[PDB]
Amino acid sequence: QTPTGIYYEVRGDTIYMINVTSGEETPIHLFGVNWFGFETCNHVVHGLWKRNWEDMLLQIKSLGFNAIRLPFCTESVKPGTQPIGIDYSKNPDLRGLDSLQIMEKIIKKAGDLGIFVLLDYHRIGCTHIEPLWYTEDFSEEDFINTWIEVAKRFGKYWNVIGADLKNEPHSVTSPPAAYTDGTGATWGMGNPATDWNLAAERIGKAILKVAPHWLIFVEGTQFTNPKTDSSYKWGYNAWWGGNLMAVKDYPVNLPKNKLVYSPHVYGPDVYNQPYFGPAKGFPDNLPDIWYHHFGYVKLELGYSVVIGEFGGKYGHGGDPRDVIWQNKLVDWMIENKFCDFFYWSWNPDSGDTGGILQDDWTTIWEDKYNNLKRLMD
Repeated sequence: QTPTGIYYEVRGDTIYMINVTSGEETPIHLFGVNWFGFETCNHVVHGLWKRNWEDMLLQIKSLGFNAIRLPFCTESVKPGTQPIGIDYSKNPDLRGLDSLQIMEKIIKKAGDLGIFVLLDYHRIGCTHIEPLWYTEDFSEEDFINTWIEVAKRFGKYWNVIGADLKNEPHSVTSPPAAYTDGTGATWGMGNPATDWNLAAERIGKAILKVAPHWLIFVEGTQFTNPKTDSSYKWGYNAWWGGNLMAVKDYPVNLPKNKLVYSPHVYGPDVYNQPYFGPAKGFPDNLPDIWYHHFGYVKLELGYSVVIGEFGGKYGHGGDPRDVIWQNKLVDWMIENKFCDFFYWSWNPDSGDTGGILQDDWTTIWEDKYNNLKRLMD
């Protein structure tokens, strides 16, 4: 049942941590941030050219976060891959460590701070988010075998809560071709080769065999199937990893107590959606849009829903509407008890969103953080 003595499960729409020996159960909330870099060709979380890695973890904790989503790529979790771009004067205890060793060191230190870790298979290779969980040179079997290896190793760390199976399933063409051309993810189309709802079951089953105590986080797609997507006026305008409209009629076939749906959602800094125009009702139109794309998965169906990525520049060198957008989203999350989330990102080096840290990798954006802090109390 568990190699750590700790077992994670969902009961209703809440995540619990169970100590299997004592029988003690505690509901947990995830007040999270994404710290990315292991999925990039740096092969290590970013910022270690400017900061000490432990200081970073301490700072994250000091802000009241208790969870980190950690993107990785295939090579970052294999022995022998060397990190690039670390200032070893500020990080002397990382000298001579490969990427995998640094990942273990970070997760252990997070655990010491009571910080939960969600592992996110973010890129197959270190360059770009593929739309599917396989490529020409890298098969679904390869992808699954990588998850198995990761689950066996990291399943031993008590604070690792589970697996975000694939970052942002999406499409690289427009409907109608996106549903049939084999280049992008679908949901409820019926073809198990492209249907993310079916692949997630296959990948999830394999992971739970070796890490039965983990949770399986399943993101949305961009498009699902034409019947579902056409059933709503903004059906073709969901984010990558953000379309959960097909969950109702095409649920992922995995145990209810292990499954967490994990939509991504973004504001005008990422894309100028038509619905961000005051002409189309911005921002009072937003709750119904969020509700349709993903919110109903919790509010109507009662699944656990954890927002896996959301963020924006909050008016710092971006679209000023982003301030209104992030405020409205936080208001809505509070009102509707979406208490579990991972903000994108801790890193400032995200082109279209910036992060919680400013470009100096040291000082935070006080206003952006103050808004976020409302979710943590």
